[PDB]
Amino acid sequence: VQIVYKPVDLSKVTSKCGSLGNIHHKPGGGQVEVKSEKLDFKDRVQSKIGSLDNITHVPGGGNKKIETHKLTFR
Amino acid sequence: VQIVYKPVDLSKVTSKCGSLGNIHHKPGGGQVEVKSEKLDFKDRVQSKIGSLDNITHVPGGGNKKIETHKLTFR
Amino acid sequence: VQIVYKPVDLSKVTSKCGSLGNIHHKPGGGQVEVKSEKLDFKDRVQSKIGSLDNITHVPGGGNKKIETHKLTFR
Amino acid sequence: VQIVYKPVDLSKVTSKCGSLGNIHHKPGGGQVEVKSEKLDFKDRVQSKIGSLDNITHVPGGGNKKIETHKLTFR
Amino acid sequence: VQIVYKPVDLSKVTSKCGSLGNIHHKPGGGQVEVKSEKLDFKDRVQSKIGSLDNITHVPGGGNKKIETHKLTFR
Amino acid sequence: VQIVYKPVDLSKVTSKCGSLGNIHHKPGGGQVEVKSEKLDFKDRVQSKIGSLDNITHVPGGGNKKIETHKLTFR
Amino acid sequence: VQIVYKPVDLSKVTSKCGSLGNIHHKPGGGQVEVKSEKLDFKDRVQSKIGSLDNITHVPGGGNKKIETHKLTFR
Amino acid sequence: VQIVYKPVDLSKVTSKCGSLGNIHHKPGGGQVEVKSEKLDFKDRVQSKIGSLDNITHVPGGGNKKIETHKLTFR
Amino acid sequence: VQIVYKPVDLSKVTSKCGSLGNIHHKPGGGQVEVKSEKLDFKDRVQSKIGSLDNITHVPGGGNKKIETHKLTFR
Ligand SMILES: [Cl-]
Ligand SMILES: [Cl-]
Ligand SMILES: [Cl-]
Ligand SMILES: [Cl-]
Ligand SMILES: [Cl-]
Ligand SMILES: [Cl-]
Ligand SMILES: [Cl-]
Ligand SMILES: [Cl-]
Ligand SMILES: [Cl-]
Ligand SMILES: [Cl-]
Ligand SMILES: [Cl-]
Ligand SMILES: [Cl-]
Ligand SMILES: [Cl-]
Ligand SMILES: [Cl-]
Ligand SMILES: [Cl-]
Ligand SMILES: [Cl-]
Ligand SMILES: [Cl-]
Ligand SMILES: [Cl-]
Ligand SMILES: [K+]
Ligand SMILES: [K+]
Ligand SMILES: [K+]
Ligand SMILES: [K+]
Ligand SMILES: [K+]
Ligand SMILES: [K+]
Ligand SMILES: [K+]
Ligand SMILES: [K+]
Ligand SMILES: [K+]
Ligand SMILES: [K+]
Ligand SMILES: [K+]
Ligand SMILES: [K+]
Ligand SMILES: [K+]
Ligand SMILES: [K+]
Ligand SMILES: [K+]
Ligand SMILES: [K+]
Ligand SMILES: [K+]
Ligand SMILES: [K+]
Repeated sequence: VQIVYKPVDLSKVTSKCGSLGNIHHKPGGGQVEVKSEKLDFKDRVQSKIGSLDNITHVPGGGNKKIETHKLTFR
Repeated sequence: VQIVYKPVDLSKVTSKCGSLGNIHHKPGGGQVEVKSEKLDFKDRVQSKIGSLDNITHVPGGGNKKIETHKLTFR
Repeated sequence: VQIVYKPVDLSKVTSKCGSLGNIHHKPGGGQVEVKSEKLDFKDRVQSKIGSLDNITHVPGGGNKKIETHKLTFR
Repeated sequence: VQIVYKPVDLSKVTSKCGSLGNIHHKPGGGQVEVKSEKLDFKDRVQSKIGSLDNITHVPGGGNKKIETHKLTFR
Repeated sequence: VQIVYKPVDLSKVTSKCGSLGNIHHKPGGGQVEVKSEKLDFKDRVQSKIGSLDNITHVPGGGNKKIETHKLTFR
Repeated sequence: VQIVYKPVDLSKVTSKCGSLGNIHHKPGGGQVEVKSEKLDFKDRVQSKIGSLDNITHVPGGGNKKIETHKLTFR
Repeated sequence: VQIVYKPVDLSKVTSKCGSLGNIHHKPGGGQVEVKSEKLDFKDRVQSKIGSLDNITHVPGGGNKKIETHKLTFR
Repeated sequence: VQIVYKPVDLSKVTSKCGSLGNIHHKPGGGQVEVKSEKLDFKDRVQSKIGSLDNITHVPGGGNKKIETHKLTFR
Repeated sequence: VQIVYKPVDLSKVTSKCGSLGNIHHKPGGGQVEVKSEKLDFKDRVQSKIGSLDNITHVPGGGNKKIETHKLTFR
């Protein structure tokens, strides 16, 4: 047999942005009171009380190309 | 047999933006009171009490191409 | 046999935007009181009490192309 | 004689309020013209002409208990 | 004689408030003209002309107990 | 004689407030014209013309207990 | 001959104003589409297409006196 | 001959203003599309397409006197 | 002959202003598209496309007196 795997990719993933910015975070915490007695946990606990967790992600591009190729015999 | 896998991709994924910005987050926490007694958890707990969790994602592009190619024999 | 897989993709996915922005988030928490006694949980718990969870996603483009190609023999 | 003054006070005077606020005072003065000639005052004068006197009293509670106890011999 | 003054006070005067605020005063003065000629005052004068006198009293509680106790012989 | 003055006070005067604030004063003066001729005052004068007198009192509690006790013989 | 040009001008042109203001211009453009083909103009053209042309003239006085005096011999 | 040109001007052009201001211009453009083909102009063109031309003239007085005097022989 | 040109000017052009100000310009551009082909101009062109031309003139007085005097023989 003759098997030819010859895909052609000339594709563009592209951005232009002029000005990127002017982002202001001023979150304000509240008043939090937690009273706990006789609590049983048998498994994992993720707990957050009054926290101000922030992610700022501001890439000038942030473009992505995911591409996958296989030729496969089982 | 003769088997030919020859797909052609000339595709564009493209953006232009002039000005990207002027984003203001000013969330204010409230008043939170939690009283807990004799609670049993047999399995995983995710808990958040009065927290101000933020994600800001501002890519100048943020374009994506996902593409997948297979030739396969079982 | 002769089998030929020759699709051609000339496709455009495109945006133009002049100004993107002027976004203001000012949520205010209320008054929350929770009293809990003698609760049993046999399975996973997700709880949020008075939290101000925010996601701000503002891509200048945010366009996507998903494509899949297979030639397959079983 | 035996005289016993033994009153018992277990009284509650109580408030709960969630949010107290959003008060806007925007009074605008008019046009006032006063012309006075040959006036005699023999006694105290309180005069106000075109004034914008304000009291804003906004207690979160503002509850009161007044109590009086006497045992008295003349 | 035996005279016993033994009053018992276990009284509560109490408040809870969540959020207290958002008070705006924007009073605007008018046009005031006063012309006075040959006025005689024999006694005290309080005068206010076009003034914007303000009191803002915003106690988070502002609760009060006034109590008076006497045992008296004349 | 036997005279016993033994009053018992276990009384509470109490407040809780979460957030206290966000108070804005922007009073604006008007136009005031005062013309005075041949005025006689024989006694005290309090005068205010076009003034913007302000008191801001914002105690987090502002609770008060006034209590008075006497045992008296004349 | 004796010729005398002796006019006397004692004239007042006067204004009093207390507060002049509180002017808000918020015009919004609509949608305008103009398609033009094979037009000949032999003479001057003044054209405006979707413009938001504004004059704000707010003199505190803005009073005027125009006067003319001539004595003339031909 | 005797010719006397002796006009007397004692005239007042006068203003009083207390407060002059509080002027807000917030005009917004719309959507303008102009398509032009084969247009001939033999003479001057003034054109404005989607412009937000503004004049703000706010003189505290802005009063004027124009006066003209001639004695003339031809 | 005797010719006398003796005009008398004791005239006032006058202003008083207390407060002059609080002027805000926030004009916003819209969306302008212009497409032109085969246009002929034989004379001057003044063109403005999508511009935000501003004049702010705020003189504290801005009063003017124009006065002209002639004695003339031809
Ligand atoms: Cl909170
Ligand atoms: Cl916990
Ligand atoms: Cl908090
Ligand atoms: Cl809350
Ligand atoms: Cl919990
Ligand atoms: Cl829970
Ligand atoms: Cl009076
Ligand atoms: Cl008034
Ligand atoms: Cl006033
Ligand atoms: Cl008076
Ligand atoms: Cl004033
Ligand atoms: Cl006075
Ligand atoms: Cl035209
Ligand atoms: Cl328009
Ligand atoms: Cl426009
Ligand atoms: Cl044109
Ligand atoms: Cl042009
Ligand atoms: Cl524009
Ligand atoms: K909080
Ligand atoms: K907990
Ligand atoms: K905990
Ligand atoms: K909250
Ligand atoms: K809980
Ligand atoms: K809440
Ligand atoms: K007033
Ligand atoms: K008076
Ligand atoms: K005033
Ligand atoms: K007075
Ligand atoms: K005075
Ligand atoms: K004033
Ligand atoms: K427009
Ligand atoms: K045109
Ligand atoms: K425009
Ligand atoms: K044009
Ligand atoms: K042009
Ligand atoms: K523009």
